[PDB]
Amino acid sequence: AETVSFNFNSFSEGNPAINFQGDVTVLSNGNIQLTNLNKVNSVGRVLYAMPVRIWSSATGNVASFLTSFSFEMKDIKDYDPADGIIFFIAPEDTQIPAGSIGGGTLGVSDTKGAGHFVGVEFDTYSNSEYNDPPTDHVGIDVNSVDSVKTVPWNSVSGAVVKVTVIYDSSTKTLSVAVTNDNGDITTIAQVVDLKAKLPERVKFGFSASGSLGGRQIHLIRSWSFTSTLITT
Amino acid sequence: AETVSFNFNSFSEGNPAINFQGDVTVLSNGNIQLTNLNKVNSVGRVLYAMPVRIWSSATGNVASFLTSFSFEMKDIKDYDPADGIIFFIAPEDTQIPAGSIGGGTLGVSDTKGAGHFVGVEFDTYSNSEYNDPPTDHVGIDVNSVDSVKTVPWNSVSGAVVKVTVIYDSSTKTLSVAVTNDNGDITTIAQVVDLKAKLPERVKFGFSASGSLGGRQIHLIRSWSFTSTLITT
Amino acid sequence: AETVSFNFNSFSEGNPAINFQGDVTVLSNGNIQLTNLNKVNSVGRVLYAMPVRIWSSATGNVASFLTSFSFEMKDIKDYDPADGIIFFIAPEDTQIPAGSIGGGTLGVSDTKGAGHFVGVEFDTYSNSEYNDPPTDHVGIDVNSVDSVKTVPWNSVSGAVVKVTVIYDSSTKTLSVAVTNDNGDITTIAQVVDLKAKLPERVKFGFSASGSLGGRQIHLIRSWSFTSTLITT
Amino acid sequence: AETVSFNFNSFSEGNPAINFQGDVTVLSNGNIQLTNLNKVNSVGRVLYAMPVRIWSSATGNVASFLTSFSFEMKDIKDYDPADGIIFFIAPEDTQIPAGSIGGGTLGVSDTKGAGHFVGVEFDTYSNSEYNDPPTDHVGIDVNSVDSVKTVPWNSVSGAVVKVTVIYDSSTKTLSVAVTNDNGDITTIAQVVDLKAKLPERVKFGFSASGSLGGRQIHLIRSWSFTSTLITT
Ligand SMILES: [O-]S(O)(O)c1ccc(-c2c3nc(c(-c4ccc(S([O-])(O)O)cc4)c4ccc([nH]4)c(-c4ccc(S([O-])(O)O)cc4)c4nc(c(-c5ccc(S([O-])(O)O)cc5)c5ccc2[nH]5)C=C4)C=C3)cc1
Ligand SMILES: [O-]S(O)(O)c1ccc(-c2c3nc(c(-c4ccc(S([O-])(O)O)cc4)c4ccc([nH]4)c(-c4ccc(S([O-])(O)O)cc4)c4nc(c(-c5ccc(S([O-])(O)O)cc5)c5ccc2[nH]5)C=C4)C=C3)cc1
Ligand SMILES: [O-]S(O)(O)c1ccc(-c2c3nc(c(-c4ccc(S([O-])(O)O)cc4)c4ccc([nH]4)c(-c4ccc(S([O-])(O)O)cc4)c4nc(c(-c5ccc(S([O-])(O)O)cc5)c5ccc2[nH]5)C=C4)C=C3)cc1
Ligand SMILES: [O-]S(O)(O)c1ccc(-c2c3nc(c(-c4ccc(S([O-])(O)O)cc4)c4ccc([nH]4)c(-c4ccc(S([O-])(O)O)cc4)c4nc(c(-c5ccc(S([O-])(O)O)cc5)c5ccc2[nH]5)C=C4)C=C3)cc1
Ligand SMILES: [O-]S(O)(O)c1ccc(-c2c3nc(c(-c4ccc(S([O-])(O)O)cc4)c4ccc([nH]4)c(-c4ccc(S([O-])(O)O)cc4)c4nc(c(-c5ccc(S([O-])(O)O)cc5)c5ccc2[nH]5)C=C4)C=C3)cc1
Ligand SMILES: [O-]S(O)(O)c1ccc(-c2c3nc(c(-c4ccc(S([O-])(O)O)cc4)c4ccc([nH]4)c(-c4ccc(S([O-])(O)O)cc4)c4nc(c(-c5ccc(S([O-])(O)O)cc5)c5ccc2[nH]5)C=C4)C=C3)cc1
Ligand SMILES: [O-]S(O)(O)c1ccc(-c2c3nc(c(-c4ccc(S([O-])(O)O)cc4)c4ccc([nH]4)c(-c4ccc(S([O-])(O)O)cc4)c4nc(c(-c5ccc(S([O-])(O)O)cc5)c5ccc2[nH]5)C=C4)C=C3)cc1
Ligand SMILES: [O-]S(O)(O)c1ccc(-c2c3nc(c(-c4ccc(S([O-])(O)O)cc4)c4ccc([nH]4)c(-c4ccc(S([O-])(O)O)cc4)c4nc(c(-c5ccc(S([O-])(O)O)cc5)c5ccc2[nH]5)C=C4)C=C3)cc1
Ligand SMILES: [O-]S(O)(O)c1ccc(-c2c3nc(c(-c4ccc(S([O-])(O)O)cc4)c4ccc([nH]4)c(-c4ccc(S([O-])(O)O)cc4)c4nc(c(-c5ccc(S([O-])(O)O)cc5)c5ccc2[nH]5)C=C4)C=C3)cc1
Ligand SMILES: [Ca+2]
Ligand SMILES: [Ca+2]
Ligand SMILES: [Ca+2]
Ligand SMILES: [Ca+2]
Ligand SMILES: [Mn+2]
Ligand SMILES: [Mn+2]
Ligand SMILES: [Mn+2]
Ligand SMILES: [Mn+2]
Repeated sequence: AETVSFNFNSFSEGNPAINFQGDVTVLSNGNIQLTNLNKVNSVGRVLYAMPVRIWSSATGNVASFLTSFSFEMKDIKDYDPADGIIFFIAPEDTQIPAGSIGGGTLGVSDTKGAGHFVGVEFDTYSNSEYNDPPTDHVGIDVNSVDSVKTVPWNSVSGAVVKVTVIYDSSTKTLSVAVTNDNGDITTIAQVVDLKAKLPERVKFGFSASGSLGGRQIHLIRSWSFTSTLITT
Repeated sequence: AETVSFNFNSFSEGNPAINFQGDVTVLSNGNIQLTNLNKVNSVGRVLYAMPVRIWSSATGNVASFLTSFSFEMKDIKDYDPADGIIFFIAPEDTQIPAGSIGGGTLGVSDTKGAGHFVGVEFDTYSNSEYNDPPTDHVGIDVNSVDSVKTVPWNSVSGAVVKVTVIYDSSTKTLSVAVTNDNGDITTIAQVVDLKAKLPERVKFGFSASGSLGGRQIHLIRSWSFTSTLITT
Repeated sequence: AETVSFNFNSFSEGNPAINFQGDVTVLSNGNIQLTNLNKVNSVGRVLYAMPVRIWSSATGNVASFLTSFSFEMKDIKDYDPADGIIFFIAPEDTQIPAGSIGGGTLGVSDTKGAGHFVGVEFDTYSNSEYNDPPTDHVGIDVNSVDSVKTVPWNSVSGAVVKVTVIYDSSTKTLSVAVTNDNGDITTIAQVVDLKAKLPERVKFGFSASGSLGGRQIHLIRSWSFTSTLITT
Repeated sequence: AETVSFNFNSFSEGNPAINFQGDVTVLSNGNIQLTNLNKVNSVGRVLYAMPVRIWSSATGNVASFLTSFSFEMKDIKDYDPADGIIFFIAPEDTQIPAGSIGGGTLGVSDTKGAGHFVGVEFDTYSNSEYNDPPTDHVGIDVNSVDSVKTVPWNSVSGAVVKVTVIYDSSTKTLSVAVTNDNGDITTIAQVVDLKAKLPERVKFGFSASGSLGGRQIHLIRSWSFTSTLITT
């Protein structure tokens, strides 16, 4: 079968395996910082350089993937914790959205909240403008920052989070599982025909954003991904 | 929230956290061997000692869980590789099924293939008697060794397999992801109202079985489980 | 550490992980055929799409890699068996050399035999023009098809060959091991400062070529590569 | 040519192809356990029964060999992980060294650390007594447990390791490549005139050792070897 599999326990600029779009800054400790704290409307994304072919117009098949990653969002004195991180899939040609300001497009949509991508969001700030549930949540976005489905979650400053994602090729089920510091697990799941929303070749990555009054650190500590596309 | 979480990177008899039913033998290397190679109809199960309350007749809620484990099945000269391992959930009072012989009840059902449990099987031998697909497969059993759903898989002797399982409380979606030695991933998913098939208190574990002509080693190398039941 | 690792047990056009330059044709059986039999001066290469950073101008370090692959070269009635296959490393910008004719540039050099690359060759036809030893050989090329070192080898039509390559980061030692059909092993080794001949970002692949009178099938059946670059 | 080639994916006592010296115990799962956990100064070796003639006093030639193997070292509650495994070559008459105690002779040398053999070690415990680098390492021993060369490595409990070794007949270059669980590869290489340190007929095998305070399980899961001696 056709399989893609990489693994990052640390990061460093110059690695041809990763493309940095935006205010992404790599720390001297192999950690990725997605947003710039001294900017209004900061926006940053990190992408796996090579396009992965998720489905075949020939086979009709759609790949399954098992990806897990860890992150951390520490608060900063006199600032609203926002906007949150986001793990997403987009067309190989994906450009980084327009930086916006009070806004919270998580770096994947326009001022309105539209965009061509599919992703899991770890949102920590409500925006009446995009239907943001009253509090912190994990969502499943499909071409819109107005999550298709959402589940109550709670973000804890300085806490390392572990996230395991599974996608079933057949059942077209995207299933997330958020492991918190204390132990408790948060989970959400949703059907998303990857073959219906995304072109054959897409790209995987993490994106973030901030506002004029909303800022915080967004750290991607590690990432491991594996996808297999049956073809025969 | 109410959360259960344990982790085994090795095993050893005498640990009050685990109950051994059957031909289960713990190796001098912290590995669990489920079946006896010198017996006809061997049968062995390993269970997590404490019952876990998966759902509340009060809350109406159902717990989500994230469990991952690793195993190995090595062949033995002049023998049919069978019957395979099985990760399952049963009523807290679960007794070990009647050993059977040519059979392949995987240690959780009667000669007919019936039984009260829900599990994911890693079957390596077809039995016209239970609708076993032509070849090796991973299935989703619900009170029957005649899998509700199955997906083509391939068992490799002496290979360590990693398995990550996720259950969503709401969507009632059981999602498995099998990682093979070469890298490729196999995934299957199914809806199973845990609150519909199982009593409030159940038990988690791994079971196995062998036949007169079918035998092999069944090793459970490691296991980590975590469930969280929202109650409020 | 920074590690790259992929694995191909079969191939298929359209996979974004591989670039096809030349007369490369993918068979309906997941096998790569490097040259066109009905052409004079056929030339074909297959490359791993992403550039791998072999050394760091910052760390001063150079990655080690373990790559193994298998191939087959079947003869064709009324034709001289040539030119042979070649596993090579080149600057990320590598274009496919000019097709040549009686020649045997193995698809990586000019008419003269010069070129910017480093590779292991599995040559099956002698050319007084490039110092080709009297018979079939395995060589170690460094910017020239006139091998730096060579060892007697014997190519057998329709035989599948297994090749394991190891490169030591420190000792700068490139070590090959050719396993033939009958069992016997052929081995060659050579020091090559990868950091001295190649730019930071290079590409890995297999190349081939044919002549007016020299032609044969060149099949790359499988390929597995892994490189690790220590950085800290 | 003169070629030796065997392959073990499992083991079992009684096989005339293998000699067991020491506390070697074969598990009911085709796995070899090198040391006894309940002994002070345990020592165990496993050898390929037949002597292999590495070089000819006639030809002047030296054989090349390609051997790869896999092992596992799991820790045990309240014990220092030691001493490690070792793949070695010795004179056909090789007796198993004197068991020692606090010591870490890896079962191939005297209390002083001397001995007649050549091997690659996978050491997991430092001994000021033999120049052991601060931490876990892979070394190249030549008649002394005080490695000629060493490279930083990291041993992970319960992890299966794959090791590919290549020896070039001419360049007299012994090249190792350690593949860890996460993917990363560790490599080391050294020149060792086999014809200079060893007699014509030698034996290949794996050895281990433990101490009063240092103990752990040492498992040899598989082994495949092939050597070819050119003679003409
Ligand atoms: O514009 S301003 O003037 O306003 C201005 C704005 C911001 C900054 C800060 C800053 N760090 C702070 C804390 C902090 C402060 C106060 C409290 S408080 O007391 O509670 O208030 C709490 C926490 C803080 C805590 C821990 C760290 N910073 C660690 C760190 C963590 C973990 C490890 S580890 O590995 O050991 O785990 C190692 C290191 C690092 N910090 C850097 C780093 C850097 C250097 C070079 C390079 S580069 O050149 O690129 O290589 C890249 C990155 C910078 C550059 C600027 C900078 N840090 C690298 C590691 C607070 C402010 C300075 C001035
Ligand atoms: O404009 S203003 O004047 O308003 C203004 C706005 C923002 C800032 C701050 C700031 N950090 C703070 C904390 C903080 C302090 C006290 C508490 S409190 O005690 O709770 O109150 C809570 C939080 C804080 C805590 C931890 C960190 N900061 C860490 C850090 C990361 C990762 C790790 S670790 O261990 O995970 O690796 C460890 C530590 C980093 N911070 C940077 C960094 C940076 C430097 C250079 C570059 S570059 O361009 O690349 O050179 C890019 C990025 C900046 C730039 C500005 C900045 N940090 C890099 C790492 C508080 C304020 C200062 C002034
Ligand atoms: O499109 S978006 O919607 O995304 C969007 C994008 C960008 C912006 C902002 C912005 N500034 C903000 C503050 C701000 C306000 C309130 C708070 S808060 O209230 O605390 O929250 C915090 C921060 C803010 C505070 C101070 C300044 N801005 C100062 C400044 C600094 C120093 C001095 S000085 O001299 O006194 O030192 C004087 C003035 C300047 N700002 C510019 C400037 C500019 C002008 C002309 C030209 S040009 O045409 O080239 O000439 C080039 C550049 C722009 C252009 C855009 C822009 N500033 C020039 C000086 C907040 C947002 C808004 C929306
Ligand atoms: O309006 S008022 O304000 O007056 C008002 C009065 C009462 C309530 C409470 C309440 N339960 C409390 C405890 C409690 C918590 C902490 C302490 S503490 O010790 O002080 O801290 C002490 C006591 C508490 C503890 C255990 C239970 N409740 C269990 C239970 C028993 C057994 C098991 S098990 O697993 O063992 O079998 C599992 C769960 C149940 N509770 C219900 C239940 C119910 C739901 C739906 C249906 S139906 O519609 O039919 O579906 C039928 C019944 C209700 C409905 C209302 C209600 N419980 C069903 C099971 C405390 C308050 C709220 C508001
Ligand atoms: O009139 S007002 O508007 O003012 C008003 C009056 C009453 C209420 C409360 C209330 N519960 C409280 C506690 C509480 C919290 C902290 C402490 S403290 O720690 O002491 O502070 C003490 C007590 C509390 C603790 C535990 C429970 N409640 C549990 C419960 C039991 C068992 C389990 S489990 O899982 O363990 O089995 C899990 C959960 C349940 N509670 C319900 C339940 C219910 C839901 C649906 C249906 S229906 O759909 O109709 O069937 C029927 C019944 C209601 C409905 C109203 C209501 N509970 C069902 C289960 C405190 C207030 C709110 C507003
Ligand atoms: O100009 S002339 O008239 O002179 C002239 C010159 C050359 C040819 C031959 C030829 N093949 C021969 C053997 C052969 C015969 C007898 C013996 S004998 O026994 O020694 O006698 C030995 C060898 C031979 C053996 C095996 C193959 N050919 C295999 C093949 C490879 C690998 C596998 S497998 O399974 O291992 O992968 C399976 C099959 C293939 N051959 C093609 C192929 C092709 C087609 C379309 C496209 S495209 O257009 O791109 O679609 C691309 C490529 C062509 C095109 C021309 C051509 N093959 C594709 C696969 C002998 C002659 C004919 C006439
Ligand atoms: O009508 S019929 O059906 O009867 C019929 C009549 C003639 C032909 C042939 C033909 N070439 C042959 C060999 C050949 C094969 C085997 C042997 S054998 O050894 O004897 O067996 C001997 C010879 C042969 C060998 C090498 C070449 N041909 C090379 C060549 C050399 C070197 C290089 S290089 O650069 O790589 O060095 C690259 C390419 C070229 N051939 C042309 C070319 C051409 C293209 C465009 C234009 S134009 O219109 O002006 O644009 C003008 C000319 C034509 C046009 C027709 C034609 N070639 C251009 C380059 C054998 C027959 C086919 C059918
Ligand atoms: O199966 S068959 O029946 O077919 C059959 C097959 C092969 C043989 C031969 C053979 N040697 C020949 C010449 C030869 C003869 C005549 C002329 S002519 O007159 O010129 O024509 C030319 C050449 C020949 C010349 C020189 C040597 N042989 C030298 C030698 C080289 C270099 C030096 S030195 O000092 O210079 O280094 C010293 C000695 C040696 N030969 C051996 C040796 C051996 C012994 C023990 C062990 S072991 O068991 O491992 O201990 C391993 C190997 C064997 C084993 C078989 C064998 N030699 C060891 C050294 C001709 C045939 C006989 C029968
Ligand atoms: O059965 S068959 O009939 O088929 C048959 C086939 C082949 C043979 C021959 C043979 N050697 C010949 C000459 C020769 C003689 C005269 C002229 S002429 O007079 O010019 O015509 C031309 C050529 C010849 C000349 C020199 C040598 N042989 C030298 C040699 C090289 C270098 C030096 S040195 O030290 O000086 O450098 C010293 C000696 C050696 N030969 C061996 C050797 C061997 C031994 C053990 C081992 S092993 O198993 O590994 O131990 C491996 C190899 C064998 C085994 C068979 C064999 N040699 C080792 C060294 C002619 C025939 C006999 C029968
Ligand atoms: Ca938001
Ligand atoms: Ca079965
Ligand atoms: Ca040539
Ligand atoms: Ca030691
Ligand atoms: Mn949202
Ligand atoms: Mn079945
Ligand atoms: Mn050559
Ligand atoms: Mn040592």
